[PDB]
Amino acid sequence: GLEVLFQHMFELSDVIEGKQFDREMLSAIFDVAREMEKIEKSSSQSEILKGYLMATLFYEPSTRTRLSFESAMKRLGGEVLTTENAREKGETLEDTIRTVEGYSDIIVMRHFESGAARKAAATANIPVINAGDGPGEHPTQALLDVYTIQSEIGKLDGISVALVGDLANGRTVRSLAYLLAKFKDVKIYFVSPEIVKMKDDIKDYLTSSGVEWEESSDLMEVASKCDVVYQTRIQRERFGERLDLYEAARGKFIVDKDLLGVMQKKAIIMHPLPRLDEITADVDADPRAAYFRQAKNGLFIRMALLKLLLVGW
Amino acid sequence: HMFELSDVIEGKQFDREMLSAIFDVAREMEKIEKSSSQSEILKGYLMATLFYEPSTRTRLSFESAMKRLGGEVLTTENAREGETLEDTIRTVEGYSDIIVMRHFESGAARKAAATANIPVINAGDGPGEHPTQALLDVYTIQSEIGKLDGISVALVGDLANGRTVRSLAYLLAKFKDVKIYFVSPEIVKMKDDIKDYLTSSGVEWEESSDLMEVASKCDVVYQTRIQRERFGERLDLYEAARGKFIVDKDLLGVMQKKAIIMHPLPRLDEITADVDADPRAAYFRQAKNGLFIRMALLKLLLVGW
Amino acid sequence: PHMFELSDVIEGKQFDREMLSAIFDVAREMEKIEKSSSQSEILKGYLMATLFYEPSTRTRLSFESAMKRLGGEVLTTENAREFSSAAKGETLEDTIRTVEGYSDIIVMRHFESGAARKAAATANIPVINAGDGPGEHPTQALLDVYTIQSEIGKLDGISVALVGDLANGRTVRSLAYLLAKFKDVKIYFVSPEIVKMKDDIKDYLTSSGVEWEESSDLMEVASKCDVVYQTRIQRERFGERLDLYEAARGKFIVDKDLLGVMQKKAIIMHPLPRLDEITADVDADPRAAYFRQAKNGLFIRMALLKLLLVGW
Ligand SMILES: O=C(O)C[C@H](NC(=O)CP(=O)(O)O)C(=O)O
Repeated sequence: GLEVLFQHMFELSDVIEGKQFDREMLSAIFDVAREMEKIEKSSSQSEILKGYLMATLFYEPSTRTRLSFESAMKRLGGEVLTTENAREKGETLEDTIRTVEGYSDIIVMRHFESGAARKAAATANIPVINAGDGPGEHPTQALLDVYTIQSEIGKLDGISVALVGDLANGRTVRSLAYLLAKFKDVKIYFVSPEIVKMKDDIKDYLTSSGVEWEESSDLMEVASKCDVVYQTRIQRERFGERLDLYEAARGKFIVDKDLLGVMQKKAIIMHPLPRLDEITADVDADPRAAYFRQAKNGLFIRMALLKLLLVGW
Repeated sequence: HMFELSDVIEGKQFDREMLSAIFDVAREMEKIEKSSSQSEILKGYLMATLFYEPSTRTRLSFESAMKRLGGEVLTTENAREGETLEDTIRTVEGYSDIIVMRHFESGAARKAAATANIPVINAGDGPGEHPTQALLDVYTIQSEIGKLDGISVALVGDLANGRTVRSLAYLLAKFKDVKIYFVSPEIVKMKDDIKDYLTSSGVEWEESSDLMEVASKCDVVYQTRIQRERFGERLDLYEAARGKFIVDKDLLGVMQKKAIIMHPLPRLDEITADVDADPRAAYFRQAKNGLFIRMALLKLLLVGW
Repeated sequence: PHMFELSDVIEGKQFDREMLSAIFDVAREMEKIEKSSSQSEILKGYLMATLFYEPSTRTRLSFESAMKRLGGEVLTTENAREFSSAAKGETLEDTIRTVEGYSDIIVMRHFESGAARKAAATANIPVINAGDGPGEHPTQALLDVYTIQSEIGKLDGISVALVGDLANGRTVRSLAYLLAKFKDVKIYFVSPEIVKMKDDIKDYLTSSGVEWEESSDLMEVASKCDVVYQTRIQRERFGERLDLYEAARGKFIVDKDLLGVMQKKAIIMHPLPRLDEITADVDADPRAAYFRQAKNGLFIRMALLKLLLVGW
């Protein structure tokens, strides 16, 4: 047990939550994801994960998320046991995990209830990847978001990112803010109506981490100063019975051609998806519309994590 | 050289010479499928199946075809699970090399092809078209009757909503001296867009309500299911359209010895079970042929001629 | 090398003692394959179609994993009732006849008993019954017997308690049926009175050389058995009498106190899923064998796929 360094397993046994990652780990995972890009663009079929089986358990169905993981597995030469609709007499999640783990080498689970992923990881003796834990953690979304910024902008230190939309309740913007705080000289703009502003826990965490942040309800002003505009929807229900606030916000938190008109030439638009009319279809025609390149980057990040969890470094 | 089509969406995309060449490739794919050795033609390629409506033959034949050629498959049997179709397609194309989609809306497959930079195959777009059914149907006719020029074909059943017979009519129009009979309840007669296309193409067609007479004169009797899911809330019209045109032993008794019965499947009551024993009952051979035709299309779209 | 004597795996009565023992030996070979670092290619080139008219993630994945661990491939239908063309009204026979055009073996779980026999008669390729509504589930019975052999070390001379709804339980009836092919077996029947084991099984056991005993005292029985085989009380079997379901439900529980009276090397089995009839505490005991049991289903199902497609 004395062998060290080159004389190796991934330090994570499961991928469950953002707080598992530090800056050095992110940088190394992103290095692996760049290698996975090279593999996926090659004409030659990879055999890195030949002989390994992934079981997907989508209790909350997600065609996009599931296919990204299943594609990642097959692009590496692994195979897949698919369950696109795992929601179905007496079965705890723990009993399903303890059965399915006998049939597979890795489990990818998306659930509709927060807390499921931690329970599955604690139960399983094979690696678990959380593919979305109800409205809670979605760690590979956060990883692919940061990777996309690094790819598109060329750096993570010193950038300005606008987080737009349902900041109070949105796991994607909260988790992205959490990981960005691991880099240096980051400035975050929180753009939203007051009723869905970012909660104090993330604000206090950013301040404690030395991250500059600013709240604004003026998307046109913020977007002109940012490298990244990261958009999410504010659903009508989040205004509750306050129709006056819904009407005051109408048309004010949309990414449209006019917004792109004030943005820098090398800035980007991101969106974790699914996207509705909070990004207009016209925006898609702009090279700065990065949300489908972002989704593609999920393939490379998920390839990297499957490789690391199954065969290590 | 590369395949002249970038997508397989509409029956009108195919010309006569292309059809004959595809049929040759299908016969080569039958040799692969019967062989003991595992093909690697499509090694490294991934197909995404996106099925928004139920399917047995179309989805499984495409998936089997891909695997028999050495490619692999990402399956979605329940894609209705919202975002636009264009968002779904631009996402899924990042994960795959070809998309096979059955959608519930007519026109969806052409929208998908216009958005995607990888080949799209229309596995059925609402009551619109079903081009690979039409391809395997014409391949089956050629295989069973030995000719396409000069044949007489009866299209029977729910023609209005039948994406199968709509695409098949487009392909039959590429051959010479074809006669098509339309036999249906009035409720579900063939739509005017198909009628107008055949008339403009110079294809002789005739509506009749006398299936015994029509069947006695045809090389092919192509029966269809009354398309319940397309009737919406008009379940009155659905039940009224059923039971009027049945392929049974008495109908086979007036048909020529060299004629065939086809059906894209599934059938409910409209072909009786005792027809299956007749050598002219071709609908299970027809379904098997879809494997070879879909192998041919995957090969052509991904690696060319 | 020779052909497997079965063309399909449909029902327990297809199996005799010699066949069971031979399949269990193959299953041990499959365990060695599954533990190996090398991908098997025994079933390279073969295709399985799964047709789960009654969705069952655990059962379906066990079969699909078995196929892929042997190097074969799979055409999946997770919910054939809703997403195959059965949803358009297609008969089972037409579905099976069609699907064999794309595949080499069909694994089907249906909601209606009699479906598996119909599929086998229609198909000219092997069919495996993965659960025939309330009827036969033959690979569950096979993996159950295999698990006993593996955990206890023998099948001759064992004592097994079958606990739960014995009257209608396909798993306990089918397990009793196969255990009777071995020698000097004793079976204890523990159940609420309303769902006692029916006379057809009792008479078969008596005439097959199996001693059996009814008891309502699980604590007494469990101290004398190699195997306590627990099942879930199912609401549907009580019709329009929820009150009778609730009365039956909590009467026979495998809990820490029951484990405390069991023998040192006895085991607890359960076909799954379970509700509360095995308490969570029990999972911590090495004698809790129901997850090893589920894993053994992989090896048994690998063995059957191999035998049906490439023989002995
Ligand atoms: O459904 C029909 O009746 C005809 C046609 N049938 C098929 O394509 C066969 P399947 O639905 O099994 O793929 C269709 O339009 O979907």
